[PDB]
Amino acid sequence: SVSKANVPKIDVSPLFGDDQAAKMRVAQQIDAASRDTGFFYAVNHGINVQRLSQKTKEFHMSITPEEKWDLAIRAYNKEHQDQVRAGYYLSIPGKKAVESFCYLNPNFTPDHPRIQAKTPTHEVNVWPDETKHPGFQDFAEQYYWDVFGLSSALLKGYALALGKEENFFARHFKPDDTLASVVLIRYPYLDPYPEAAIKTAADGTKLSFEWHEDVSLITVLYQSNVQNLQVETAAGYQDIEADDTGYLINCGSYMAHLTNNYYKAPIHRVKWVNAERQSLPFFVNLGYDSVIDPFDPREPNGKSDREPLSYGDYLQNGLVSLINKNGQT
Ligand SMILES: CC(C)[C@@H](OC(=O)[C@@H](NC(=O)CCC[C@H](N)C(=O)O)C(=O)S)C(=O)O
Ligand SMILES: [Fe+2]
Repeated sequence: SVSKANVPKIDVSPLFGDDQAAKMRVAQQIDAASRDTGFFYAVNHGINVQRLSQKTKEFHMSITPEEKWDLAIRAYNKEHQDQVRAGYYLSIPGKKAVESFCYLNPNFTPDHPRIQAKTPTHEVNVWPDETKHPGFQDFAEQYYWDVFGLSSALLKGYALALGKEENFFARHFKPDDTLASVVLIRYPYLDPYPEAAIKTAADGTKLSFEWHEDVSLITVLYQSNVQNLQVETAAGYQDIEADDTGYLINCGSYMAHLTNNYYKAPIHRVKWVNAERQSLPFFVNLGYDSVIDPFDPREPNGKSDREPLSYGDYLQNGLVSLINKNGQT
């Protein structure tokens, strides 16, 4: 068998308040988890995840094939050349099992300055018809702001953990320009499950998605209570237990770059499981021009031999590279 990964449950409620000492004790826990397996569960986070799962299930089980083509990204529908990130990512029965819907900042409207300039990685969200999916757009936009609020609190914890002031990351994570995305992923139960939709790791483990590091500053994930994720540690790939009451948090490769690998972006993968389940990540991305000067918390002067990288440059290059490595989702 595979050993259980050490994934501590951290009560992050002090990060929403004004007790500075309490916030430092949470930051220490984040530091420990970031230096160990790289994963932790944020608990006492204040978000109604049962309602999120219910609203997402109502959407996934009622959307029709017609609506999926009408909302599809350009990888599936050549008529939609402006949709690279936002929209519907179709399944391919007999070949690709997963399907999903991605949306970006609700403030990316037609009049937004970055939308007017046609700056890469910024798009105006696409939504299904209101009469067919009553309340879905409003729920989904409010969810973006609820998880943005949790993510801002978590970024204060990471900043304190690295010896910085609490707004070190959060000052670059703003409602008017964040490149953060929500993905509503559906993994289906299929009988017979297409072998073409199952990948096989070098160690023989059946997978739905291969090893990778995330393209994010941090990733804030809600998933159904079905075990599936694995993390590579020095002692091999270990199973991350499921917890559908908490948010699973890990660092992405932008955090590894900024900290000179002090907080590594953990390598992880998704096991194949024949179960109807949900995976709802929020990728915490900064603004297009956000540049944080790289540093090293293990060195006395804190200097690093890494060059500054704008978040926009990092993101555009990273999303393409992940598709090339592990396939179009
Ligand atoms: C994190 C979860 C485990 C989940 O995995 C993902 O969402 C997969 N991310 C990407 O494809 C990047 C998607 C980027 C998105 N289109 C965007 O423009 O911002 C990762 O495995 S990370 C899953 O499969 O359960
Ligand atoms: Fe990931």
